[PDB]
Amino acid sequence: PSVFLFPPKPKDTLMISRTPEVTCVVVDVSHEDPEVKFNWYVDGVEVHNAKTKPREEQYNSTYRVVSVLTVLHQDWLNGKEYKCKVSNKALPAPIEKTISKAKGQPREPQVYTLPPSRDELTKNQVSLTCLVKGFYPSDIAVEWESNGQPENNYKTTPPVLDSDGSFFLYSKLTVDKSRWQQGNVFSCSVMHEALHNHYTQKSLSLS
Amino acid sequence: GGPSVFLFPPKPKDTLMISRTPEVTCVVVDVSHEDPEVKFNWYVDGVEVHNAKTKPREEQYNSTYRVVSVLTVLHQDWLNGKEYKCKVSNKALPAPIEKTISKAKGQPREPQVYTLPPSRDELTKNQVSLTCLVKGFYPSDIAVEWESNGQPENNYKTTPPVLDSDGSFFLYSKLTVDKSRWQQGNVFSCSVMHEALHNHYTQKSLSL
Ligand SMILES: *[C@@H]1O[C@H](CO[C@@H]2O[C@@H](C)[C@@H](O)[C@@H](O)[C@@H]2O)[C@@H](O[C@@H]2O[C@H](CO)[C@@H](O[C@@H]3O[C@H](CO[C@H]4O[C@H](CO)[C@@H](O)[C@H](O)[C@@H]4O[C@@H]4O[C@H](CO)[C@@H](O)[C@H](O)[C@H]4NC(C)=O)[C@@H](O)[C@H](O[C@H]4O[C@H](CO)[C@@H](O)[C@H](O)[C@@H]4O[C@@H]4O[C@H](CO)[C@@H](O)[C@H](O)[C@H]4NC(C)=O)[C@@H]3O)[C@H](O)[C@H]2NC(C)=O)[C@H](O)[C@H]1NC(C)=O
Ligand SMILES: *[C@H]1O[C@H](CO[C@@H]2O[C@@H](C)[C@@H](O)[C@@H](O)[C@@H]2O)[C@@H](O[C@@H]2O[C@H](CO)[C@@H](O[C@@H]3O[C@H](CO[C@H]4O[C@H](CO)[C@@H](O)[C@H](O)[C@@H]4O[C@@H]4O[C@H](CO)[C@@H](O)[C@H](O)[C@H]4NC(C)=O)[C@@H](O)[C@H](O[C@H]4O[C@H](CO)[C@@H](O)[C@H](O)[C@@H]4O[C@@H]4O[C@H](CO)[C@@H](O)[C@H](O)[C@H]4NC(C)=O)[C@@H]3O)[C@H](O)[C@H]2NC(C)=O)[C@H](O)[C@H]1NC(C)=O
Repeated sequence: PSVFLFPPKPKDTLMISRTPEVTCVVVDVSHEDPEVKFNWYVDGVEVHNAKTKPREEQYNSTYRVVSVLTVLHQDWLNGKEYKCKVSNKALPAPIEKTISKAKGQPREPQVYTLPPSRDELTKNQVSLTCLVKGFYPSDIAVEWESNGQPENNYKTTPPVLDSDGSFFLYSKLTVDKSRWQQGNVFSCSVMHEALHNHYTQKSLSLS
Repeated sequence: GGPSVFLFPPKPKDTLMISRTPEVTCVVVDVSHEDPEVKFNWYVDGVEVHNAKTKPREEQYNSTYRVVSVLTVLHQDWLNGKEYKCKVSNKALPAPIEKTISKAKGQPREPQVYTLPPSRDELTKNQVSLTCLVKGFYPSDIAVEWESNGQPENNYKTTPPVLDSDGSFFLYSKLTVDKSRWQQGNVFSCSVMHEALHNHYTQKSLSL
């Protein structure tokens, strides 16, 4: 069997109303010796407020078991390490893995929206672009909207490391050209720790 | 935990330009001293082939052997979706390991290439962002380069291909230039290479 430790989702750590969670995911657990334990430490100290989830069988004979610790927003955002221990009869010894947020001074994203290229405007569907650059660390969340209604048809590139050590990404929202034509306003929402109130938005309209 | 095998495909650019030499590479690692002998077999669509070039093994600093075999592939063969199988045998193995690689299956689709000038809010800053949007391509193997006046740029970074809901791929490439150049009115050029482009090339320019 193996181990894989994972961080909160960015959106989760940035809005106080949401519940950010770290999660140990153990793979290639077998029927024989099926009992898997966990233990959790935050900055090494044992913490007890965690919750192992009930298990699941995989096709390939082997299980996929998963524990979950809830986390404080400021704790994660201040670099505390989240260590997860895992035990099992088919071990050499107790596995262990660790995670924490990237080190470094947070850097604020600059957010630009770009209209469709002339060349694409004539087509049935046009592409609205949102360029987010200069941000550190790479934990970020992007969303689109019009009229305070969530647009659903957009995709966002992963963050890419730029030449100066910050990250950028693009988000592409595709809309039927008419909406673009009618003059509707579209907005790109960006969530990031270095932003005032973890959040900014930029609008895109036909001029 | 015996030998492990990794099979790497050609670089996209190499399969698209007849001048270059696309290769598939079968890398074996963690080969022991106990059994250091390694045998490669190569198959192109199930049919065994014999022109592969296998380098002599190399001890790594962790006292395991690394062995590499290189199969030169024909461009039209890779682009016609032939499958390349590497087969690795070692006396430490319960059975031989086999890995297979090919161009991703599906129908190719031509990229649409679009260049976007700097946002107004950014035309101010000392340095400015030229964007090349490449959309609607399949499969995701692609190459993007920026040029001005025949010379390559360098200050550019490109996203990985992203899956776009209609099944095709898109990506953005970002060229960064000093504000002066952009206002001085130099044409900057975004080259794309892809199997589904005529001549496997297109190029769009960007200026003020
Ligand atoms: C003893 O030492 C050797 C040598 O190691 C080297 O030196 C030591 C001292 C250390 O410093 C090492 O860090 C250093 O690498 C060890 O050999 C290594 O063995 C590991 C596995 O244990 C290999 O990992 C794999 O790497 C490939 C990527 O490999 C390219 O990139 C590396 C740099 O990032 C580079 O070093 C490699 O040489 C290689 O470079 C490429 O070479 C080709 C051929 O020449 C060339 O054309 C390319 O241009 C070039 N690319 C460059 C420069 O970037 C990685 O892809 C593998 O990931 C797959 O498999 C994993 C399983 O191990 C899995 O977790 C991953 O998710 C991934 O899974 C696969 O993913 C594909 C698609 O993503 C998917 O289709 C499959 O489903 C899936 N396959 C599965 C599940 O198997 C993997 O991480 C190292 O490459 C290798 N190093 C070298 C130089 O060969 C050895 O392990 C040591 N042993 C010990 C500790 O005892
Ligand atoms: C039999 O099947 C099982 C189950 O597989 C599944 O079912 C079968 C039947 C098939 O259909 C499969 O295709 C199918 O997926 C296999 O179990 C898989 O086992 C592998 C290990 O062999 C595990 O590998 C790893 O995956 C993680 C990422 O997994 C997160 O992302 C996955 C997609 O990428 C996703 O599937 C997971 O669910 C999980 O996702 C997330 O879930 C969390 C928690 O719920 C959630 O909060 C997240 O939001 C969500 N994320 C997303 C995107 O949805 C990957 O991280 C592991 O990677 C590293 O490890 C490699 C070595 O294992 C190494 O080569 C890589 O380079 C990389 O190494 C790390 O690199 C970083 C940076 O460079 C470095 O900092 C780290 O130190 C380094 N790590 C270290 C220390 O090694 C790894 O690839 C799969 O998770 C697991 N799949 C599932 C679904 O459980 C099993 O292997 C099969 N068995 C056999 C014999 O074949």
